[PDB]
Amino acid sequence: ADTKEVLEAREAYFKSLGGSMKAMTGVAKAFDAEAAKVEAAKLEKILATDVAPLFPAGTSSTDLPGQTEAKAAIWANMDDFGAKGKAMHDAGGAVIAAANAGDGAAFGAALQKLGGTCKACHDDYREED
Ligand code: HEM
Ligand SMILES: [Zn+2]
Ligand SMILES: [Zn+2]
Ligand SMILES: [Zn+2]
Ligand SMILES: [Zn+2]
Ligand SMILES: [Zn+2]
Ligand SMILES: [Zn+2]
Repeated sequence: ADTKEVLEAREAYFKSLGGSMKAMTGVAKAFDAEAAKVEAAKLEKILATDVAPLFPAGTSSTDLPGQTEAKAAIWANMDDFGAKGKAMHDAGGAVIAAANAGDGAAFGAALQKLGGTCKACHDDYREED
């Protein structure tokens, strides 16, 4: 769809994930089941977003330099890109489950995994400007 709005939506989605990731890191080093649960609820809403519509062809950093960090490589590795997003969803579920179960150790560990899923995709698909 309209590059402007799709770029806006795409940026909103990832910024919210980044905020969520920051909040959860703070929670992990001084775990509290109540705080963990409010963060997991927020994450749960974010992951309910379908990102497919957010990456239409013609919106990479090559097409719109400076306007986005989405690498052209994404559109030639859609299956891989999709599998990496799926890994994030699965890791997110482990974090949420640990928050709901009030298990701090499981939360801390699930958090490491979630963080790894962000890096796995960023390493190949995000501009390291
Ligand atoms: C893991 C939960 C995760 C985090 C955290 C995260 C954050 C993040 C931010 C903050 C941005 C910057 C947004 C901005 O413009 O200000 C960003 C950008 C991209 N990401 Fe990411 N991201 C997380 C996970 C993943 C996963 C699993 C994927 C790929 C399957 C992914 C991809 C990207 C891409 C591409 C961008 C650039 C987007 C753009 O500039 O339009 N991220 N991410
Ligand atoms: Zn941005
Ligand atoms: Zn408490
Ligand atoms: Zn208490
Ligand atoms: Zn997703
Ligand atoms: Zn999911
Ligand atoms: Zn990263």
